[PDB]
Amino acid sequence: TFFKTVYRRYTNFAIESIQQTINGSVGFGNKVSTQISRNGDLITDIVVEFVLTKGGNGGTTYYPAEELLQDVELEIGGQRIDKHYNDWFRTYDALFRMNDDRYNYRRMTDWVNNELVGAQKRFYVPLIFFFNQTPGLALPLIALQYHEVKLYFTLASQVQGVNYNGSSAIAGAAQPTMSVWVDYIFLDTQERTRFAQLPHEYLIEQLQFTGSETATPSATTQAAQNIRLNFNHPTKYLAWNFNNPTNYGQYTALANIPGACSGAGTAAATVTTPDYGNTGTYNEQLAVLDSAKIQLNGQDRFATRKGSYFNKVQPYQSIGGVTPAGVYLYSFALKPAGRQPSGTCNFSRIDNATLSLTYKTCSIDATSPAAVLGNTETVTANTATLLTALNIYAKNYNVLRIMSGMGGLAYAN
Amino acid sequence: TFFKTVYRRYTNFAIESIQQTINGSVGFGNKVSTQISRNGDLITDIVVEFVLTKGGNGGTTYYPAEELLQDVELEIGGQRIDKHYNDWFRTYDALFRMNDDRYNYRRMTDWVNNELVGAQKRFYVPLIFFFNQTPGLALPLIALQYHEVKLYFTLASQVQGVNYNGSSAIAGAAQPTMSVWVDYIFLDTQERTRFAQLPHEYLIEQLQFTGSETATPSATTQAAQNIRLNFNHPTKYLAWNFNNPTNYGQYTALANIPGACSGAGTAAATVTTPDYGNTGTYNEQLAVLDSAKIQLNGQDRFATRKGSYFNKVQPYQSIGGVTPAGVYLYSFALKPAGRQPSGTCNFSRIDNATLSLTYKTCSIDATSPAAVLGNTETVTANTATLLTALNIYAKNYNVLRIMSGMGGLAYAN
Amino acid sequence: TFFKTVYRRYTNFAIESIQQTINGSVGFGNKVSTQISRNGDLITDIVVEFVLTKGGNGGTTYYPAEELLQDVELEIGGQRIDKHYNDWFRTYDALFRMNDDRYNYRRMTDWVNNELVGAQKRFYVPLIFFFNQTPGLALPLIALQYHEVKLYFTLASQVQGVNYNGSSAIAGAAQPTMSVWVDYIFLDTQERTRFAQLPHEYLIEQLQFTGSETATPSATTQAAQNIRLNFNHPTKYLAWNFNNPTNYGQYTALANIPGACSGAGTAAATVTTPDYGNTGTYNEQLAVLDSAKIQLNGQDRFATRKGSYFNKVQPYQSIGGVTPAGVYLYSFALKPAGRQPSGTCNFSRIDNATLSLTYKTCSIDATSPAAVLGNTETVTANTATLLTALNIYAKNYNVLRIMSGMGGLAYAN
Repeated sequence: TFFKTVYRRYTNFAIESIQQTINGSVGFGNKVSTQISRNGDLITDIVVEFVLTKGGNGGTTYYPAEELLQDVELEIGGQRIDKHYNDWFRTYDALFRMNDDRYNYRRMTDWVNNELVGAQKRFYVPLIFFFNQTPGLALPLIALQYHEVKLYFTLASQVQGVNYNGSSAIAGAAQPTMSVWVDYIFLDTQERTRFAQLPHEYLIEQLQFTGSETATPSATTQAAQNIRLNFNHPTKYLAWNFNNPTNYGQYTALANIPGACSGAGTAAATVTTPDYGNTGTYNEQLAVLDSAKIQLNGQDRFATRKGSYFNKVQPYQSIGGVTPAGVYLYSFALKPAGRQPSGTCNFSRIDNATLSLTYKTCSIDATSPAAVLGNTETVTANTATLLTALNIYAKNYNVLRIMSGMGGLAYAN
Repeated sequence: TFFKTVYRRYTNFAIESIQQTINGSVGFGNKVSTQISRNGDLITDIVVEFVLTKGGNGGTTYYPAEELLQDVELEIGGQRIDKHYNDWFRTYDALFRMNDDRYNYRRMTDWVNNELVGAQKRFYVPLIFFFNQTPGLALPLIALQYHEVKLYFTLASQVQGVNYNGSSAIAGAAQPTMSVWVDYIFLDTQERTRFAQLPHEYLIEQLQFTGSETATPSATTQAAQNIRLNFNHPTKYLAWNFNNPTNYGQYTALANIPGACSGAGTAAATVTTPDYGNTGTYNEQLAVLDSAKIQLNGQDRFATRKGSYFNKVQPYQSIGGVTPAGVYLYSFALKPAGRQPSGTCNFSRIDNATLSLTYKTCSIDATSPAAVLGNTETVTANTATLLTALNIYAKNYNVLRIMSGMGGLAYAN
Repeated sequence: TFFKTVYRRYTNFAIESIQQTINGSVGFGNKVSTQISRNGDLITDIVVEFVLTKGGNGGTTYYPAEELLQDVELEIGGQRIDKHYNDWFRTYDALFRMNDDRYNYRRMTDWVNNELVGAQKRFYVPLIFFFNQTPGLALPLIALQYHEVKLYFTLASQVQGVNYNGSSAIAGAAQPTMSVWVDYIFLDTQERTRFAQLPHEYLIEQLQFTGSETATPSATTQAAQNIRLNFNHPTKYLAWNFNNPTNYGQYTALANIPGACSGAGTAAATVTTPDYGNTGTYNEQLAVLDSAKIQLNGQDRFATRKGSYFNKVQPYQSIGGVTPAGVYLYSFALKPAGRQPSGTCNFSRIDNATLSLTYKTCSIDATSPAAVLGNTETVTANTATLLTALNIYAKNYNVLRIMSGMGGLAYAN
């Protein structure tokens, strides 16, 4: 029946977001850390609060608060459970976040109101480890009595529009201010007792990353390249991008098209500098990578598909939102964004895995709007040569076993 | 298995939207009502149809059809079950509605096509009581044989862009036309019989509201204020806003910034009048409230967080969409928008509850774009002094017991 | 409990998108087909890849790749299971797709980056038959050993902005390139065995369509018209539109308003030609149809509601997104977009079904912005006379029984 719902009764509880103590000196390029205080029984969400001051004007910022959090390592009992990166967040956002939620995330990560020089704002960078994504995986502190739960952060040294303008330091730039808040759940005795005495097993996810250098060519392009993928465990999907390390989230070539370069379509237009505030694009014409395929033990896991296939279709068929050009996906799961496992590939059972790539023939004059807006599928702007860093990510499952006051991962890979 | 779904068979039924009889004289500032006719077995959605005629041009309207429905009281058997308000709808929309659905809601509530003077449109204001939100809570008329189900509406007297322009009545303004439609479900004998003989219990939600006056100060601002919260029952969350009663949904200070005031960035720019069509904003810089915390029996339910935390993070962590600046949320539930209860705080078990507030130091020259777009976290436009009304809402659960032809609420608070 | 989720273990499997062989000569106006190759055990998604070259500039294209796929027939064992159309996709998109997903779909179907003449892109048109929408209905090839699974496509002859400009062929226009890819699931022995030996039953959906000619009148308009609806089976909903066959997705009247006609609000403005790139609108003022009701065996299935009710409210109450003006919906289901049946009307049990229509009185001067942006609910632009084709669609359920190596539909209607 659709007209008489029977809601179920749950275990009584309470939530409180409690401030953490940050060990170390907060400031650009500094390594700082935190040992989660043992206030509640379980912990869920974790937010990093940053206070920054703008150094330029409209469109001079691009996810500053996000880039600021260069790395985040989650360690339990001295053991590293997972580690995220600056570029992972950007990629995660481009892939799995969407619509108003995604816009809210940008409001939390940078200036989106045309703010000017001197504007000071509060930023919120929500962590995304296994227990930060589902209360069903809430980390049980009351069960990790002899194990310390720690987070290790590394703050970027240069952040465009805050600290620097291109490669020129900005005078007067204020050192950032940081704060760490953790949400705790307080359980009622019944379940609290159960949590500290019984053994537990959690099916959690981890992030795997490998940075590589891209090829380049034009003219007789159709440059090629094979990357040996050294990943392990049952993997849900693969995500990768090609970015110019110089500019934070630049995953596509800079060009003389609106929102594609500093002062595009204008007399001041360049192609060396991006229109920071609008670094991302949906225009497939500005992304390298003509085709791609994955290979298992020397065999095609599937036939070659253009790079647009992994940017549009793979994301359409699963996680149905919209991904900016330059980010690619290949899912082994039916629902890669769902916590419930739905199809995986066990990499720790594959001797050889490879990502075979074929790039487009640059040759397009990035300074010409008519050349960029009016061209062929297999070519892109000569500016593509700057997309030198190839970042490949794999999201896998693992098992976290917690008993007798301590936890540990079932599989060490 | 993911490749062989077993759909379940349900109880046969039919839906029909049937027109209601409106008792009383329809017109601005009039109280009118309706006794639901006993056509079907259960009732779900309820829509109020309004026909209005524009009195100005582009951007002169702001959710007219919504504001028109000043109050709505749902009464059963002479007993008031719940009562919503003009400002609740605005707040509900800012918080729980999102994306295309939210845009569709605006299409149903006002002119969004740059329409001019004289444009006449059909508006649809969907009610949002417990049975209007889930067919699982469909109100069982066949079980309320001796109880009358009535709705009591109160129409606003002045609606900007329709009836008035600021405080100046608009000549020729047509009285509104109103219609009430209710969706009925017709059940097959099996279940119909079951519905009229067995006792029933419904876990429903109610709205609680308390209007208060705000503080103000600048210069040596950092004005403070504590509000005693008199709420009852297991509560899912708290939502509140500070608005200038003069302008319908103004939850933020007016300023000389695009979309922030009448003719902003222009020679005609003001700061006394809003850019009606664009009353809402995402810019945290224009909202009062620097920090806030809630207190139970003289103790901090949680540490103080800036007002941006309740506007961005609380909504990000639950109900993941995007909320305009000026609306705040503090959830006791994991999923405040879900009908299924997921965490509550029982206010009828708390002797003292308080909302402790600390405002920002206005001091900013609302007439200066460079002052508004380039400032500090703890200050806002001097225009903030107009946000004098503090509206606090609490959404709670209660039990509706229906038997022997009549219904009633389990807890009278 | 909300803090200890028990994920369920599933049947091991793998996915691979494999290219299909296209029988027949690919080219505008050609009929081509495909016999699905028997590579895997089950098949899910199916994508048609098209490579087209632009013939004009910004706003000269409107879902080209979508229109290109004029018809698609799914046949099993010589039997036609379902058949979709060009206009069904447009209507499906307007109704059930939404937000970022819907924008991604447009990226897959046409140029959205202001591309110019000569721009060549890769398009992806995802099929939407029963097994293309849910892996739970994956078509079991291993169980259809003696039945051929075939797809029959018909390519449009003229596609605005690619092949033609209005009715003028474009010289040099390249013939399209087409590719068909099917996703297969490879099952492990356990379940594979089970799939090829046990009888199966699938509750699937089909599309029903009937094209009719519209009435027209103005002045003493309020023209009327009744259409005998010849549909069959348990039907989830009805969807219909009035379009000018000349222009692909024109569901509304052309007018001298931004995005409503070629060069609107300009000296070059027309009203004979649409602003192709922006053919759709949300402005109810440009849609015909003043009111409507459905009738069963000579009786009102429900009271008459304005056309805006079926365009805004019906879609708001179910499938909550936003539908462009000109597309209408009347659902018999609680959740028409959900695969799980939730309310249906059995048309093969109704001797007479009728759609009663009443059009608006055109009379509005489509060339006048002040006339279009400032008018009454019961009138529209005189241009409405061009919306001559009435397309009515009904989505129903049926049963696909598969055993002994062959499949067939339970009900032949």
